[PDB]
Amino acid sequence: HVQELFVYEINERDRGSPVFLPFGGKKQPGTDAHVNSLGDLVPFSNKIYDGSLKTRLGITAGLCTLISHSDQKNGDRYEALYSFYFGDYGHISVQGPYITYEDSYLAITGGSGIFAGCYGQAKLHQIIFPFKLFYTFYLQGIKKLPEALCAPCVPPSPSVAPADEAKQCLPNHVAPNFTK
Amino acid sequence: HVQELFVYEINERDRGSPVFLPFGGKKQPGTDAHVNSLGDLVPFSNKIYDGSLKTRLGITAGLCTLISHSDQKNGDRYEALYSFYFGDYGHISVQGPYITYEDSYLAITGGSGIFAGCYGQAKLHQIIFPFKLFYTFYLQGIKKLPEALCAPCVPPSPSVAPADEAKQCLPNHVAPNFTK
Amino acid sequence: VQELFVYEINERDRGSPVFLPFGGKKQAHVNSLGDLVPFSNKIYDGSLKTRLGITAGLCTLISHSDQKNGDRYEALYSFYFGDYGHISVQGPYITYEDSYLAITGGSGIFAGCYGQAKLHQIIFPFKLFYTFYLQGIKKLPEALCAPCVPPSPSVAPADEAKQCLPNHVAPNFTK
Repeated sequence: HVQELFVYEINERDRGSPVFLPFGGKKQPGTDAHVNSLGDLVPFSNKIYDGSLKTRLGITAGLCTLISHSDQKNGDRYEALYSFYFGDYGHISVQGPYITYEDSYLAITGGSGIFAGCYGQAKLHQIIFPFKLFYTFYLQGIKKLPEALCAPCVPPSPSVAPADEAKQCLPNHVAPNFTK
Repeated sequence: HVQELFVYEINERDRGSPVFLPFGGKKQPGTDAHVNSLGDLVPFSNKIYDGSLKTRLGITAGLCTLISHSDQKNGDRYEALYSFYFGDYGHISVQGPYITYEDSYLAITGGSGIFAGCYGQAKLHQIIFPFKLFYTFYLQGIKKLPEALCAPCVPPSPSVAPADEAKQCLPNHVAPNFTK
Repeated sequence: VQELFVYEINERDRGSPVFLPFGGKKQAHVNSLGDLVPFSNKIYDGSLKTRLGITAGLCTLISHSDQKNGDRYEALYSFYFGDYGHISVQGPYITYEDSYLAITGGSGIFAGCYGQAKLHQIIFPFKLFYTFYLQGIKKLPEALCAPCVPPSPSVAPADEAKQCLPNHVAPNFTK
């Protein structure tokens, strides 16, 4: 069956991320300003927390390929490949659409550890692009998730933040060997 | 068990695709023309149509990494990561080889929507290098495909083309909220 | 689960890796988020008697550790086994320690595969050893399941495998 796993992803401005590479080369008439376009590439890596926001789990890491810019929607479509690292729990890998202005569903391409053999889809919700994102992994194919990953979930909103003890990576507020 | 899904991918020359990034840095001794080589990168996005060429479904989007060029075979091996978007039906993601001079089989790494939990392999058949391709997805793990995606298939040949009404994206010739 | 052992060797003859210093950091280059590394190496079976094919893909550098003297990458690549098919993987490559990659699928005899693969560094940066814990596929051919050479720094392909001679190559091994 499906097990839902909720994850908060936060850019805390402390990992030199993201790196925007303007390889699409598109320029705005009259100003010659860069215009986001197919081919711009964006390596990134943020921090992740559990749904209760009380536990630092690890990081995301991967690469987004910019596909198109929408002036009307004021944002961009990307094609993304990245992983979520949960310390000793293992990792989940995803592939698919990352849209700056709306929610999307990514493929869960697999994982390791407690996630070995996982499959299904994951909902990406932009809370406040690009600093705060919320995921619902609809995980299939694995054993029952540990209770630590299934605490009551904080409902997402732009003001949400990790607990101080999770931001500080203190005991009781980190995944085992959480990914740094 | 296995359901076959046929898809036509066409570069209609209207999306600024592909973007060839010559990062392998190689040139032809004695002419200085670019020589395709490991590390050239190619972001891309084309249109996709159903097997009957009567319906615009959405787009492909992703990134190819050039691996090697063969003078003998007159072509290149790429390692490809991309997705197929079918509007409200969802998406399929793939990973694996794109060889410019012969058919190959990609891994189906998963999907969303009606394709959530899918797996298997997809045959890539080049019809006309580089602008027309035909895929056979050998899909496992999902519900019976909607008959709209299973219309009788137009046989692949160099001259095939989307129906005018599909090319023009008229209502009745597009997937539900087809991906633009 | 079916175990499949694979040796990956950079024999320095494929112009690989190609290091693209797009992270932009300097000390002299400093490895940093956003450096990109296209690569392709040769692969051999666990017995080191057979050339199977190649790996091919792209790594994104995520972070450099001064303390551990190494880097974390996020990797996307495939393993090509000639006519047997391919396996695709996604996940971490850490230059200074073992990791587990997702097996994202495959083709041929590996069509529909899933599970995880352990990446073990033999000697940095030229030799790696993989254990694929393959699920979802039929019994692997005996040729891919020969007694494995235990990993150690001094291992290397049989000379006849390095030379791609008859009896030491996969069917239409990937070049």
